[PDB]
Amino acid sequence: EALGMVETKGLTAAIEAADAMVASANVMLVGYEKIGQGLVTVIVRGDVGAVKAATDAGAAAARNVGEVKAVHVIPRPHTDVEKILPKG
Amino acid sequence: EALGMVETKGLTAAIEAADAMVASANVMLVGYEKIGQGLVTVIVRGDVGAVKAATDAGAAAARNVGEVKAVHVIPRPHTDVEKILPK
Amino acid sequence: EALGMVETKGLTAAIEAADAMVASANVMLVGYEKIGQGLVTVIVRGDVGAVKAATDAGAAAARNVGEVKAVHVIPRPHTDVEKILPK
Amino acid sequence: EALGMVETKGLTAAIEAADAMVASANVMLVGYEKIGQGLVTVIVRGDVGAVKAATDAGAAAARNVGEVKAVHVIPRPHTDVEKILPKG
Amino acid sequence: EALGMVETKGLTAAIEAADAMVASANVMLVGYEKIGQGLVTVIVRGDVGAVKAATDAGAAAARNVGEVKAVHVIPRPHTDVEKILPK
Amino acid sequence: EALGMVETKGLTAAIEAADAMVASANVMLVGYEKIGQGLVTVIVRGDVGAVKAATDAGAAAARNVGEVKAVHVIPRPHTDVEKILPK
Repeated sequence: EALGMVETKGLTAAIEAADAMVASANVMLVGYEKIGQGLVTVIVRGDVGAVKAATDAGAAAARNVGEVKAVHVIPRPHTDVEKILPKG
Repeated sequence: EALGMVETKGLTAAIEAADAMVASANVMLVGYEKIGQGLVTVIVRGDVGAVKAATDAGAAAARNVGEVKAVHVIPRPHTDVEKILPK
Repeated sequence: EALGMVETKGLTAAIEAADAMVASANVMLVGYEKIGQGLVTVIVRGDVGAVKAATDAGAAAARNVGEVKAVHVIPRPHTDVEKILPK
Repeated sequence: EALGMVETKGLTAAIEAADAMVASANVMLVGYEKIGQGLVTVIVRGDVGAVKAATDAGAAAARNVGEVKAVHVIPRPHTDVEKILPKG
Repeated sequence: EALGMVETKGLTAAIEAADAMVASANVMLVGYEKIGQGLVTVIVRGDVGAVKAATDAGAAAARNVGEVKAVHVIPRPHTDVEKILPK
Repeated sequence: EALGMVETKGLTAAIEAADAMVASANVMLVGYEKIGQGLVTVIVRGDVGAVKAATDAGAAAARNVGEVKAVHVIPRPHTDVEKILPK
């Protein structure tokens, strides 16, 4: 039901965050978003609780590799969940 | 139609602003714009009051995630929404 | 016809400058140009006086919304407006 | 015969450089190149002497509006002049 | 199969890391990823030991050419290599 | 085939490096690569000696225009020139 995000400065940290997120909780990786200036956002989906767990492990994983710029969990409607996400 | 903008440093704060703005039934998400230096702009369209309330809710939500760089509402855009916005 | 430019750091300020420019005078909005590092240029065309008045109005407006990096008017451009501007 | 370049931080300064270059000497504007981080390169073509004159006025024009990052004149072969230029 | 990454500040360092990685071990170059601010990531795949040896060799090499920002090996990735990586 | 690279801060220095490298008949310009933070990489292909001489001439010329960030020659690239380079 919720959306989880880990924004890092560096792709290596983002890949590590992504891997940790999916390994730790029952979340599905939505994808990556590059906005420039080394900023990469990793987006995940699933239960709010599992998203909170995932985002936490992903934030930790990336801090061990590089710089974490933002960490957020967005509870979302079951009707139009991935609606709010960008189209690049 | 009113134009509402919330500009943030980071995409995570932009997605958070967009979620807060889209929360009301009369506010429609136009899109995101990446301009560099980590800056992302969220643009919404709707009734003046709805847009004002939305952008305020956007900025409030965005602040807690990352840096809000700008918050603005153009109640009566002059050319047309499509013409006044970038491609 | 003259060329008017308002360059801002942030898109929100640029949309506001654009709106003020077309509202102020009989100027035609050519478009926006993103060059990176949050820099957005709003370009307008018309009579020198209209262009001068418009750029002034767009700069003043954007200034209450964000950072204005440059404000410039080219009264008599060289290779006809289309040629002098980027694709 | 030569290639002239004025690289500015800001598009407003680049448009001003471009306008000054074509107004001052017998040069032809090739175009603009955006490389990010506010960096814009204005490229001109013609006689080496006219290119030197153009680049000088363009550098001055842009310094009056914004930041000039680089100014260079490249004498080139008449066979393949614009060959060396980027394809974006 | 394991995932190996060498992130550098500069493309020249990245090409050098890539070359050293494929020369050192039985690793397959997946590709390069540009994320802005001069950051380039070189990604390889193969046996954990081969990947460890390769990343080490690519980091050492790039270091004599430019700035290495990160060096990381994921021994057992989750959503099969293609899914875990960006498009 | 040998691979030669000259990485600079600014495009003007990159065009200058490319002109100096392309000056010899056995050095072929592969292209330019923009990676962000004002960084531009010029890549050339040819005989080892020609590539070495070219990159050195590139760097020398580039220095006088802007900042040279990296200069490197890979005499014997391992995969293949097309495979070892970004898309």
